[PDB]
Formats: sequence, C-alpha cells, structure tokens
Amino acid sequence: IPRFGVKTEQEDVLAKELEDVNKWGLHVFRIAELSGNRPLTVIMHTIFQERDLLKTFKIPVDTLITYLMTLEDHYHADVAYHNNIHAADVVQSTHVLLSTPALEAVFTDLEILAAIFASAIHDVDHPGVSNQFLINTNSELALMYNDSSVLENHHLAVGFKLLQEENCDIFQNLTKKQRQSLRKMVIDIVLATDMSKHMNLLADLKTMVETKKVTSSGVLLLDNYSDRIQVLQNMVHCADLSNPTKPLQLYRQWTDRIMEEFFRQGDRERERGMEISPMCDKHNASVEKSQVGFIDYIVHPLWETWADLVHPDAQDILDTLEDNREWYQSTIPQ
Amino acid sequence: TEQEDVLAKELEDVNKWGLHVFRIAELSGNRPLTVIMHTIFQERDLLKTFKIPVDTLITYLMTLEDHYHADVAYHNNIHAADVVQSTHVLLSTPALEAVFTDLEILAAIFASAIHDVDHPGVSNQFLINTNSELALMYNDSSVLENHHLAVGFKLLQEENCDIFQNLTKKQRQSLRKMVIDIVLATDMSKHMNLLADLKTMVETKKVTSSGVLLLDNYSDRIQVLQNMVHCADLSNPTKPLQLYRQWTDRIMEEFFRQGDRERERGMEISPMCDKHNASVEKSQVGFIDYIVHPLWETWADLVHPDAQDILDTLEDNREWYQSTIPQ
Amino acid sequence: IPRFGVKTEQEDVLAKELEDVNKWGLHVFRIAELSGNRPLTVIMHTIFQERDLLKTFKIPVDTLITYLMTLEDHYHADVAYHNNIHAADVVQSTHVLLSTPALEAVFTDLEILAAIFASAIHDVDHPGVSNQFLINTNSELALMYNDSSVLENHHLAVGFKLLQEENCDIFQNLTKKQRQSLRKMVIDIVLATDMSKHMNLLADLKTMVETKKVTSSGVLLLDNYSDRIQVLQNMVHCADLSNPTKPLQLYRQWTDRIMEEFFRQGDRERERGMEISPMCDKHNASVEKSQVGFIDYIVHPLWETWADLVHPDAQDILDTLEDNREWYQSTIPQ
Amino acid sequence: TEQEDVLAKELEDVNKWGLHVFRIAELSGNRPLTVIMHTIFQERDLLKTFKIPVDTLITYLMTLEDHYHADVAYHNNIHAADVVQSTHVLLSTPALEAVFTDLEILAAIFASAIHDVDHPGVSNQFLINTNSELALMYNDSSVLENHHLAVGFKLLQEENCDIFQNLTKKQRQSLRKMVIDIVLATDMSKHMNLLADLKTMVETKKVTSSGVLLLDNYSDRIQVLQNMVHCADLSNPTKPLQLYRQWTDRIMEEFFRQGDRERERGMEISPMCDKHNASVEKSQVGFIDYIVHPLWETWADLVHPDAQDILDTLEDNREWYQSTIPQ
Ligand SMILES: COc1ccc([C@H]2CNC(=O)C2)cc1OC1CCCC1
Ligand SMILES: COc1ccc([C@H]2CNC(=O)C2)cc1OC1CCCC1
Ligand SMILES: COc1ccc([C@H]2CNC(=O)C2)cc1OC1CCCC1
Ligand SMILES: COc1ccc([C@H]2CNC(=O)C2)cc1OC1CCCC1
Ligand SMILES: [Zn+2]
Ligand SMILES: [Zn+2]
Ligand SMILES: [Zn+2]
Ligand SMILES: [Zn+2]
Ligand SMILES: [Zn+2]
Ligand SMILES: [Zn+2]
Ligand SMILES: [Zn+2]
Ligand SMILES: [Zn+2]
Repeated sequence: IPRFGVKTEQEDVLAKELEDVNKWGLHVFRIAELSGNRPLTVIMHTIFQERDLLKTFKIPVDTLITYLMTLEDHYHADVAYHNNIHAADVVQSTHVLLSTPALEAVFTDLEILAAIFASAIHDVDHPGVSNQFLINTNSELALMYNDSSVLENHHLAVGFKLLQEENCDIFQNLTKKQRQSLRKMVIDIVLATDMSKHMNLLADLKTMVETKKVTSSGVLLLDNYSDRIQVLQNMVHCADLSNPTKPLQLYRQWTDRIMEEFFRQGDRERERGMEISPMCDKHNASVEKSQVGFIDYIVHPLWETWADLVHPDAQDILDTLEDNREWYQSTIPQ
Repeated sequence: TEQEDVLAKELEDVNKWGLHVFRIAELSGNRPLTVIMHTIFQERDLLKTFKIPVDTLITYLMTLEDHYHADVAYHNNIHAADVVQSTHVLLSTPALEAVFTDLEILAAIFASAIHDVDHPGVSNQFLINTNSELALMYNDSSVLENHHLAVGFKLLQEENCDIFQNLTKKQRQSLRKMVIDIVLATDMSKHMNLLADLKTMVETKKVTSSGVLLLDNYSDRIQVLQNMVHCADLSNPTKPLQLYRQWTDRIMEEFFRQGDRERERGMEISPMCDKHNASVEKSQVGFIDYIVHPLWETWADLVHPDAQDILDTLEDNREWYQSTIPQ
Repeated sequence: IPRFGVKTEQEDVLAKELEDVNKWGLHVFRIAELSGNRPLTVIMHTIFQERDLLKTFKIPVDTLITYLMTLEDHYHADVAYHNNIHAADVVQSTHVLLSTPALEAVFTDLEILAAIFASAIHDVDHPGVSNQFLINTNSELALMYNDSSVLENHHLAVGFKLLQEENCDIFQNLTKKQRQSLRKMVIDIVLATDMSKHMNLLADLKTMVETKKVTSSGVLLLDNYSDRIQVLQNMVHCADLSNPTKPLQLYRQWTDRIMEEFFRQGDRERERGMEISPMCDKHNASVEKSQVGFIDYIVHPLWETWADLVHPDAQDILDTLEDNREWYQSTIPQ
Repeated sequence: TEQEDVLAKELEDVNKWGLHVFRIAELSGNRPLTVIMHTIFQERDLLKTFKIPVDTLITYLMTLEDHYHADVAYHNNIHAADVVQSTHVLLSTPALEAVFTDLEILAAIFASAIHDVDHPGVSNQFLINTNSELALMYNDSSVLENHHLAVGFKLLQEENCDIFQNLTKKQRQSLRKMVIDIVLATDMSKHMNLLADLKTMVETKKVTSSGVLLLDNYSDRIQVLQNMVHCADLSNPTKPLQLYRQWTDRIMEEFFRQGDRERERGMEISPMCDKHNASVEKSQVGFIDYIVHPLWETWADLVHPDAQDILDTLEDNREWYQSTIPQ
C-alpha cells in the first residue's frame, strides 16, 4: 500500500528521482539503491500509474505489485548486467520511446501494455551466459528449446508462468481476445531481442523508413499488424541496446557490468576446457575498442535508422551516442 | 509360420512407393514403425555403419512407437512408419545418388520416425487457444513440432535406448542440428516459405557431370532434406488410391474429433473439422490443388523426371476425388 | 446435445440411468456409452449439483464443464482399465461412501469436495503401466519424481495443472485458506492410493476402528485432522478397490479390463527382454486364482475393516464381495 | 602458487572435523565444492575404483557447484562443500571401518554434494504459499529436496559430466536408490522419525568380529547413511565456535531476507525470519536443545566413542550462545 510500491524511509529522495521517469538518462542505479533494490517494481508501478494502465485494464493494485516483486525476484542478483536493474532500464527506455512525438496516439493501450510488459520480462532468469554456452554444454534449456533462441524463449515462458503464482495474474480482467493479442505481441517482441536477429530486424526497419508514411498529423502511419509489431520490436530492441546513448556516467557503469559478466563466462569457459568466447577473455580484452566497435557496427546503425523513422525526435539521443563513441575512442590505449 | 511369411512378403516392397503400410501394421501386431524402421536400417546397413547394437535399436523403436497415440486416427505410428518409408524411397531417387552422407541419411530417416511423436490429435492452434502447458512452454510457436523433437531425443535416454551411443561427439552434434532443422520444417505454417525457397533452388539448379544434383553447402543440403521429408509427410494423395482413401478416412476422423471437442467447449469450430458441414471430396481436391500438387510438382523439377510416376498418380487420384463430388 | 431446451433421445436415456447415481452398482459402462464417452464429466456434474457444490463454492457451471471435459480428455482412451470410466466409477463410489449413515454430518463441504475431486483426478494421464515399469525403463516421469510414487505424484500434478487452462479454474472463488486446505487434503488422498501404502494405511484404519468412538447415535467422531484425512484416504482407497464388491456383471468387466492392461504391459516387457511382472504374462495366467488372492489378501481385509468402521452400514457390500469371491473360487479350473 | 601452497596446506585437514572451509572457499576462487570433492575422491581412490575420468569428474563438479546460488548466504556451494567434507569425516569413524562398500561411500558423498543444489534461499512453505512452479510439480511434498535430487541427477546429462558412465546397470540402480533415499531424508520434516529409528537401531545395536558396526539389511545400512548425512547437514553447532558463528550469521541473513520478502508481500512472516523480532541467540540454543543435540547425542551414541569430541564441542558452543541471550 505504500507510495511507490515498496516501503522505504528514503521515500522523499526516491520521489525526487522518479520525477525523471519520462526522461532519457534516468538515474536508474540511484533508484535501485533508494528502493531497496526494487528498481523494476517501482519503475513499472510508476509507469503503470502514469499511463493509467491499472484502471484501463482493471488490474488490482496489490496484484500488480505482487507480480512485479515476483518478476523482479526472478532476475538474478548475482548477474552483473542481465539483472533487474537492466530490466528496469529497458522498461523505462521503452516508456520514453513510446512517448516520442512521431508516435503520439499511434499505438493502443493494449499495444503499449505489451511493449512495456515485454520489456519487463525480456531477460528474466538470465543465467549470465550466452545461448552458445547453454548449447555447447547440452543444458536442459538448450534441449527443451531445440537450440533455437534458448534464452529468449525461456524469458518469455518464465514471464508468463509467474502470472500463475498467488495473486500474480495482472491480466485477469482482460478479455480472451485482449489476452491473445497481448500474448502474441509480447512473444513477437521478446523473441526479437535475440541478437542473432539484429540484421534482419535492422534491414526491415530501413525498408520501412524508405517507405515511411505519415498521417495528416505529424505521426507515423502503420496500417497493419506487421508494420505495427515491427516498430514495437525495433523500439524494444533499441531500448535494450540504448546504454551507449545514455549520459556517459550511466553508460560507463553498464560497460563495467557487461564486461564483468562476459569475463565470468570467459573464466567458466576456460575452466571447462572450452574455447573462450569473443570478448570474454579478461587476459585478451580491449574494453574500449570493443565499445567503439559495438557502436560502429551495431548501436549507431540501429539508432541512426530509428532516428530517421521518428525524425527529429531522437536527435539528442544520437548526438550523445556519438559523444560517447568519441570518449571511448580517446580511451583506447595505444 | 504363416504370419511371418505374409509379413515378409509385404516387407519386400519396402523400397517401393505404394507399400501396403496398413497391412504391415496389422500383421506386425501394430508395430509398423518398428518393423519398417529396422527393415530400412538393415536395408541401408545403418546398424553396421554407426555400430548400433540391435537390441538397442529395437528397444528404442518400440519405445518411440509406444509414444505415438493409438487412439489418434491419423497422427499415429502408422503415419510415422509411412513418412519414414516414403523418405526412404525419396532418398534413393536417381538425381540424389551418392549425394548425402550416411549421417545425413540417418538424420532424415530418424527425423521422419519422430516427426510426430506424442501427437495429441489436435492442432497447434487448439493447444494455444486452451492455454495448454505445451503452448505456454514453447510460446505458441511450432508447439507440436518442438514437442515432437523433445520427445524423440528424450526417448533416447530411456533404458538401453541410445541408438547413437557409438556415434562420435561431432557426429551427434551434426545429427541433432539436422533433425531439428528437418522436424521444425514439418510445421505447415511454414509450407509457403519452404515451397517458395524450394522453387528458388530449382531455378539455380546445378547438376554435376554425373547427372546427379549438386549441393555444395549445408544450407542447400538441409533445404533438400527438409523438403524431402516435407513431401513424404504430404504424400498420401500421391499413393495408390487404396492407401490414399484410408489416409483420408483417418485424417477426417481426427479433424472431426477435434471439431466435436471444440463444439463441446463452445469454441468456434475449425475449418474442415465440422462433421455437419464438411465436404471431404471437395476438401481433398482443394488440398491437392493449393498444397500437395504445387509442392510435389516443384520436387519433380528438382529431380526431373524421377518423380514423374508419382506426379501422375497424384493428378489421377485428384480426378478420382473430383468425379466424386455430388450436385 | 439437447434440442430446444427439451432433451434429445439419448440424453433422456442417460438421465434415467443417472437416477441411480446414489446407488452402489450404477451401470457406469452404460453411462460411458450413453454419454458419448464422457462418464467422468456427466457423473461429476450430476454429483456436484446433487451436493449443491456449485453454489457452495461459487463455481461457474461453464468453468466446471470445461475443466471436467479437459480432465476427462487427459485420461487415455487406449488404456483398458486406468481410464475415464475407472475415474468416473471411483468418483461415484466415493460419492456413495460419503453418504453412509455412519458418516452423516461428519465431514464439511470442503472435505467432501476434496474426496470427490481427488477421486476424479486420482489416475489422470495414466499410461497403462506400473511405477516399476516406469522406473526400470528410466522414464523421465520416474526421474522427475525420484522413483517415489511416480504415477500418483503425476496424477496430482496433472489434475491441478489442468485448472490453469482456459476457463478451467473451478476453484477461482475459494479463499486462499480454503484452497490451501483443499489442496493439502487432495494431495494426501491421492498419494495414499499408491498400493505400496496399502498395508500401513490399513493398519491405521484398524487401529482407528479399535479405538472407534461414536456419539451414541452411530455417527463416528473424528476430532483432529489426522483422523479425518485418514478416514477420507481409506474411503477413496476403498472406492478405488471396489470392483470386487460390485455386482458380478460389473466386476467381471473390470477384471477383463485390468487383465487386458496387465497383459499388454507383460507383452511390452517381454518384447524389451524385461522380466514379466506378476500376473502380467498372458501365457501363464490364473485370472480366477489371482482374483481370489486379490480378494483374500487385499480387498476383503480392507473392506471388512471399513465394514467395521461404519457397521452395519456396509454389510450388503461385504456380502456381495464374499459372494463374488466364492463365485471366482468355484471358477478356478482344476 | 603462492596461495596454492596455503590451499594445499589447508587441505591437510580434509580428514579433520573443523576444516576452515571458508578459507578453502577463498583460496580456491570460490570452488570449495569442486576442490574438496576432488581431493576426497582421490583420497579414496574413487576415480580408479569406478573408472571415473578426471575430466568428467571436474566438469560435473564445476557444473554442479555452478547450480548453487552465490547470492544465497547460507544454502550455497560453501554449505555443500562443508556437508561433503563432514560426511567424509564421519564415514571414517572407526566404529564404521570396513562397514560400507565403495558404492555406498560414493553414494553418501555424491548425495552430500548435491543435497542442496539450486536452493533459492527460501523455505518449502514459502514456495508452497506462493504456488510456485516447483511446489505444483512436487505436490507441496519435500518440494526442495525433490528438486535438489532432480537437478543433481540431471546435471549428469550435460557435456562430459556423467561421472557414473562406467558403472554397471546394477551399480547405477543401487547408487540412484541410495542417493534418493539420503537426500529425501534431509528434509527437516523427516527429522523426528529419522532420529526415532536411529535410536532404535542403537538399542538393538550389534557388532561383528572386528567389533565394527553390523549392518545386515539395506534398511539398516541406508538408515545409517541417511542419518550420517543428516548429522553432517546439521553439524554447524558442532564445529569450533569461530566457524559456527559464521554459519549462524549466514542462516540468519538468509532467514531475514525471506522475512523481508514475506513482509513486502503482506504474507505472514515465518518463525525466526522477522529481523524486527529476532532472538538469534535464543533460537540457536533452542535449535541445539531440541534438534541438533538429540541428534548428535544419538550418533555419538552409535559410533561410541569416536564422536565424543564433537558432542563436547556442541555442548560448549551451546553454553556460549546461552550466555549471549539478553535478559
Ligand atoms: C555496455 O556495452 C554493452 C551493453 C549491452 C550489451 C548487450 C548486447 N549483447 C549482450 O549480450 C548484451 C553489450 C554491451 O557490450 C558488448 C559490446 C562489446 C563487448 C560487449
Ligand atoms: C489426405 O488427407 C490429409 C492427410 C494429411 C494431412 C496433413 C496436412 N495437415 C494436417 O494436419 C495433416 C491433410 C490431409 O487433408 C486434410 C486437408 C483438408 C481436409 C483434410
Ligand atoms: C478387479 O480387478 C482389479 C481391479 C483393480 C486393481 C487395482 C489394484 N492394483 C492395480 O494395479 C489396479 C486390481 C485388480 O485385480 C488385480 C489383482 C490380481 C490381478 C489383477
Ligand atoms: C547455524 O544455524 C543453523 C544452521 C543450519 C540450519 C538448518 C535448519 N534449516 C535450514 O534451512 C538449515 C538452521 C540453523 O539455525 C536455525 C535454527 C533457529 C534459527 C535458524
Ligand atoms: Zn536478452
Ligand atoms: Zn536485455
Ligand atoms: Zn506434424
Ligand atoms: Zn506428419
Ligand atoms: Zn492409481
Ligand atoms: Zn484407480
Ligand atoms: Zn536442504
Ligand atoms: Zn543442507
């Protein structure tokens, strides 16, 4: 029954931080500390209230919080990058992207709910290792998902499964039609987060930009499920790949975390007598170069395309990415 | 005794299109998949090539066959034996002579044998609509096909059932990836794509100085195997009318049963599952015209003219059913 | 199945057979036939209405029918004995046992609900082979349940799991308290149907009958949970082992079905080179002898003890058992 | 290597009851389970005896230890290492010399190693109340223990992890049964009877020629093994005070975190899990008085007098905590 979803006497400082919920560059780490490591629960609660999703979908308030806490409890606290903080961050970034001027009134509430819920569960119960590692070891997960998008299929199943715990079904008052539509979009979005799908996603996105249509209002025209879900997929995907576009201070912390996680896998791999995966070798690591390359061949190409689709709404995000790209470049030891 | 002699006579057509699979099922005490698989395995000296202890092969086959539903009219062990035998025939076609390795041959055959294991008699969509545990587990995507794979492989783990116990790590690794690629291709929701990309291949077709089809990379190799097994799965209409008619009676019984269940549950009845407003004859012609014939005609172009006789039996059965529609 | 609010031919016939639902010896096989192979759904529905369980527990009728059909759909039609007709039989039998005068007003509606629900799901998804066969073949079911009460654990897991399919949660309106109590009782009852528990289960029933206490009206007195659940467990165990107490005409059909199922397992075991389980070899079977043994060592000792518990309430039932015993005895070919 | 020596030195106590398991955890890069298990397996020549390839042993150990949650304060790889090492010491109790076969010894050490694998840091009742997937799968009965067994055995199926590959079908069947019997008995709800039967076995106690414990039937042999591992799992209070207080701090951190989770959810806060109404000291004394002491009193009363030093340490530790009880 508390103000932001959880109990905390630093509630005033947290309240002040959550004022930036609609802003790119939210101090998600401070919010994580101030909420007692409940960034996903408080940030989702704030966004649901802000968007009036509880009333619109008849979600009892206690059910929402029980589910959110349950969901957050299933992200691993010992995983440096793919944890609840990353989940909270993607949820909040997706929230900002959905509010872009070029997309106003374009998506329905159910579609908005789907993008946000998808963002919240997109990495749930991530072991801290890649699909390839899960595949090489013949893990039960790899076997159940026939080696195809193992982690991603797993994130979805868990997200939906938790809905079944006590007082966790936040979709209990949606009609069958709403639940099927929602479920489909969510699945379509989370499966798209698998990096092995990046190129085809980006390709289709560019195509859409090439044939970009806008209504009498200055907003994007999306006439069919295919184009709609495609935008939602690239949106969430952009949010999942938005670290380099945040204020350097936040970006650098994500870099330290993604590397700390990659090195754990690297170590675990050499212990098991496996070939150390790329960028997972703390002994042969070029953190800076790696980040620059990540931007040059992945992040910038994606955000440059998204920027065109919603031009000029994302111009500042793109400028920050470039400023950050140059910082790391200047950090590469020679 | 008399039983063995009759069954052995029938097993003699194992390499021919039109095997009396229904007779074999009867005579083998309902073990058509086990007897036909073992038959084919010896016929291809597969037990020797991959050093598969015989007792282990029979144990696994009976196990796999046991996980096919006896109460399911169409998607049962007979269908499985049929797709296995049919793929066995397509593998021996002239244009593919000496093309595939013993390992790839094993994969297409294994894939065929498990492609529908533990089939419940209802479609993916029915399992999705009812929120089945299976659908939730595979996120509504190729639900049954993913399950067929999982069961097929998991069954290798039962007592004295690992028929790949002697294959090397590299072999197992390669087999697993091909079977997954093959079975997942059986999902009809992926028919249009397979057929479209199969035609694209026939247009860039490349025959070697041996008159045999040339397949360089894995992508080309697998696509042919996926389509081969896909044609085998969709071969009922190209078989002798005697068999084809039985397959039709069986699939309709299964579809009608799904419709009765949907009617029970108040769900909307699926197309061709309403026993009160059905047109079996008409549906069969439509199935051949928009799906079966379009596909088998493409396969004919790839192995021209190896499948000419199959393609003619289809057009023939097509007419038989057409001249059956009342007025 | 009806037509214009007025019943159809078969339904009427089914309705007239269902009038003996409160009687020992219902023509359950005729009902299976008349109901289009839906004996479990029709009998469960008849009983829920008779005991007013839908109003008492606010179960929407459509939800109940949907779950019942779903539950019945998970019993294997290709299994001769452990199928939906058996489930229906144990349900109707438990139902008759609950109405014994010696137990009037003893149990609450929740306990009555648990006894009935447990009966309905007690053998769901039975594969037609024993626990030992699943253990010796290293089935995944055996692995999942660590070879302990494999099938009984599975029956339970499936029975509860089905409540989660579309519009199948018949307990959606019970409070958490009612659900946790119902669930514990159902679990305790079903796990007790494992024959390996028979001896200890019977020992405690006798012990209870030894210390039997009545309210000078015949009405048994069950204070604590330990005695209440024990009686319920034994009740459903009796229903499960009630075939030998039904009119011979019914009993013989059950005997033919169990033998068919046992012989099939033997066939599979002989195929697989496994040793043939007791009474599973069709080439060396003593059907009449086996039934005699089954009655003398298991069924008669159980029912005689139950006869004592509710005496004289089960005198007729015991009389039928002994008569069927003699009949089978005189049938043994010398 | 500078530390490799220190670690190797610390390992000179692998056979001593009081090993600084925490030190081994640090010096080994947090691989106390893999390290202790390897040392002990060689210590007993288990590798050669059962023909267990070193690779497969280390790979499974790392794979097993990796499924222990590093975020959990008490039920983690360190606790697992401690229980393996402890069971190891007890197995060497003179009153048991030559009593157990190598397969029975492997069974008790393996069980120990996986007895808490994949523990989420919350109790069975917490999983039951929340309607967790695990509880629904295991029907609220020994939920976690069933899970610990499942994961322990399943991890043998991963890449080069099956350490029991070279065992006959008879060995494997017996090992599996024994392990299951041991881990399932670690469920505290099984405590009262497990102790009851242990006492009875001590009354009718009987020794052989050498004067070593006489265990005829499986029932008795497994009962001794079940209780042995149970004592190892309930051995914290019997270790030197320094180690004991570390464990106490650890269980309490875990318990309070559950209480915090129960409180966030408006759930009833479980006994001793409320950091606002805690009696850490009084609870340790109650734990020793009503559970740990009666248990160890009987064990030492079965391996008389090998566990005398242990029992006395326990009693000393109890008094220390008792003096820390406010009021
Ligand atoms: C903070 O930077 C990164 C931020 C986010 C990611 C996600 C994309 N794929 C993943 O597995 C995680 C990778 C990053 O760095 C990668 C680029 C170079 C090395 C790792
Ligand atoms: C030979 O009959 C058929 C045999 C096999 C199939 C497979 C294709 N999809 C399935 O689910 C099974 C369809 C048939 O015809 C059906 C299509 C229209 C009516 C029946
Ligand atoms: C009425 O027949 C029987 C009906 C029901 C059972 C249950 C008890 N155990 C089971 O596996 C099923 C046994 C029967 O008789 C058996 C005893 C000897 C041969 C078959
Ligand atoms: C070192 O202390 C303890 C050590 C070990 C345990 C086992 C018993 N249950 C578990 O989950 C672990 C309890 C302890 O103390 C408890 C007793 C009273 C409060 C906590
Ligand atoms: Zn991800
Ligand atoms: Zn992510
Ligand atoms: Zn299929
Ligand atoms: Zn098929
Ligand atoms: Zn049963
Ligand atoms: Zn039964
Ligand atoms: Zn434990
Ligand atoms: Zn433990």
